[PDB]
Amino acid sequence: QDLSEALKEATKEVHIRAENSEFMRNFQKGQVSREGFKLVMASLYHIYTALEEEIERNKQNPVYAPLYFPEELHRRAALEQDMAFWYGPHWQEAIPYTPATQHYVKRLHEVGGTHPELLVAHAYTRYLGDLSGGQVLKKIAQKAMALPSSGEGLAFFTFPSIDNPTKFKQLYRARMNTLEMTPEVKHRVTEEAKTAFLLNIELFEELQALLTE
Ligand code: HEM
Repeated sequence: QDLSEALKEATKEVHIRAENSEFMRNFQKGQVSREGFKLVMASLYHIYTALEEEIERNKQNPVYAPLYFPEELHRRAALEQDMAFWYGPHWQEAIPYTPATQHYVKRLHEVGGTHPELLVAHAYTRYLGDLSGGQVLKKIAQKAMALPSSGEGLAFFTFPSIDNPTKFKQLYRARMNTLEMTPEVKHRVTEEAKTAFLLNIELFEELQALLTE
């Protein structure tokens, strides 16, 4: 079975659970406030910073290199622009770093440092979702919070180097199917992608609790 298919199949159930997290339900209904959106985007700042450090560390390693797409995909610079927008010029010392965020970062550094054959699972889980449900969320966010079509405060959701997300995802899936693959790597990559989904779910549960507290 091709990796791209194995990953879709492995993560389709936990996807359902993630897209139905209370924080995401509320977001999809349009009940997302500046407070909640700041907390999530700050958390993503730390998450993508770690992920993309680890991508940089492993950019020439063949277990990842075919998916090395900084210009098209990487989010840290976008998130920096969003953090300055939402939190102002001293955002670096204002932004929160929640425990669930720390836990996600920790696993990212474990994977990138010790299990880099699994890094594809973490890239898959975040980037392909940003090009899918993230595009739906971006539109809801604009409407709910009165964010301008010019893009300020939603740089994260904007991919100026991708003309067509549908086509890019197809290319990405096909490239995933070029990685060197054995039954062990395939089993473990799919497992790690389920873990990646759970780390996201836990983050959303945490952020919802922080907002409700
Ligand atoms: C309200 C929240 C969300 C909605 C509405 C949403 C919606 C979607 C939709 C319609 C697709 C299919 C795209 C296609 O076939 O090209 C998709 C795929 C994906 N989503 Fe989400 N999603 C949401 C949350 C999540 C979250 C929390 C994650 C992970 C953190 C995630 C990760 C993915 C991934 C990795 C894919 C690609 C699946 C594949 O083709 O193998 N999504 N999502």
